[PDB]
Amino acid sequence: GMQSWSAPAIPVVPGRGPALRLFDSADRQVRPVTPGPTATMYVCGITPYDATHLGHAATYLTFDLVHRLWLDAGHTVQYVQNVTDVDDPLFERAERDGIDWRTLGDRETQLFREDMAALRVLPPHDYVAATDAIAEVVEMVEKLLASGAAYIVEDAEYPDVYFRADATAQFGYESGYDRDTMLTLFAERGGDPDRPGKSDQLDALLWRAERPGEPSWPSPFGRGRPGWHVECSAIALTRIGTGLDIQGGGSDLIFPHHEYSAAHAESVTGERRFARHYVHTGMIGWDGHKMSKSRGNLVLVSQLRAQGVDPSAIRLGLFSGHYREDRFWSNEVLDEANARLARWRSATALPEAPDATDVIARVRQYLADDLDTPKALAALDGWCTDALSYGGHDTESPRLVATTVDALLGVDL
Ligand SMILES: N[C@@H](CS)C(=O)NS(=O)(=O)c1cccc(-c2cccs2)c1
Ligand SMILES: [Ca+2]
Ligand SMILES: [Zn+2]
Repeated sequence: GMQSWSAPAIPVVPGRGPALRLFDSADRQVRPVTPGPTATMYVCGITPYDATHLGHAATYLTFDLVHRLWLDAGHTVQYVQNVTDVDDPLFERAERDGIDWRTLGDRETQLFREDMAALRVLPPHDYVAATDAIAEVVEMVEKLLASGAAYIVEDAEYPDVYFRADATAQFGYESGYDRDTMLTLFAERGGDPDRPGKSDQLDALLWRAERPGEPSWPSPFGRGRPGWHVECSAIALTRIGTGLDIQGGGSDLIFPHHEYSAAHAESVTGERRFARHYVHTGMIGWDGHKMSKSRGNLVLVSQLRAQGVDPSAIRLGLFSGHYREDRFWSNEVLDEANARLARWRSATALPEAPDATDVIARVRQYLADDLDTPKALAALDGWCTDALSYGGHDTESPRLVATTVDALLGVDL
């Protein structure tokens, strides 16, 4: 659909380690990721404003690990990401910034492209803009109208189409929150608990009808725009199908977003489980709020690259913590990545070093354990201390360690 970014080289490392075990946010426990021969991943993409902040980075870098660890095990991978190129935050940024919303999003998607290519994240295989996915969303919203799972609000001028929360008996399994806590998040994450004519406070917009002053598209439900959640479950369903191994994104999406996407797809395919694994991750600004230009807490990787930070240092930086930990960027973390990058690059430049077959198996093992990069970086800190301090005799373990750090981690040594 849309052009993504370019793929870095992917060396193949001989051998295999343990199969991936990931934490599933839904079941609140670590279960094995058992994929098919074609392994499938959908990660919620960007809303094209605020370039690539470290929250975006931390997120797509984490699924890079899954992407890469899957490839090393021998799986072929179908990775679909999306762009929310029409969205209410986007319009608010456009109107404040005195710039057109489409011109904004196109330039911001371009900035994301370059930051991902700079960070050596493997591209998705289908890159789908939300505006390029109206037909799929209409075709879906038709099917939930037919099953009564959706309805049209009693508003002839603004005939919004809404999704019944109880359209599905298992609604709430992924998020796990009670109704009181679900309500108060809905209002803080771009939803309408006060919209008149609604059957349930927690029903989610499926098709927002034409408002004056707003872009829109024709449909059997009137003219207007799609809703957020149905966008992603539509693209996910049509490009992959009922057997989705991983659904991932930033942490805010545990609810509403991912809860409702699953609810939509399950209500139309009859499936009980939309995704075998729900995976969430994220960075926060210095203030404990999500990063945004509005808050004055935005750090762009573009600004770090300008500050002269190696893109690999950004990887080691963010990987120094576990992905379900409370990651925070700082000059402290930047220096540990810079020292760690220096230390690793000198060991891999040695003429001969001790055998590495072991430390490769320890790294393959730590990553398969819910992506345990803290313990995987330390095993490499140790193979480096032994090599620099004491030396070895494999004239091949330098290059082998370099190229396995590249394949599995994306770090360029
Ligand atoms: N377009 C939607 C998804 S359909 C969206 O959420 N877009 S986004 O640009 O807000 C975004 C994307 C990826 C990660 C994060 C964050 C992770 C942790 C903190 S923020 C934020
Ligand atoms: Ca659950
Ligand atoms: Zn999404």
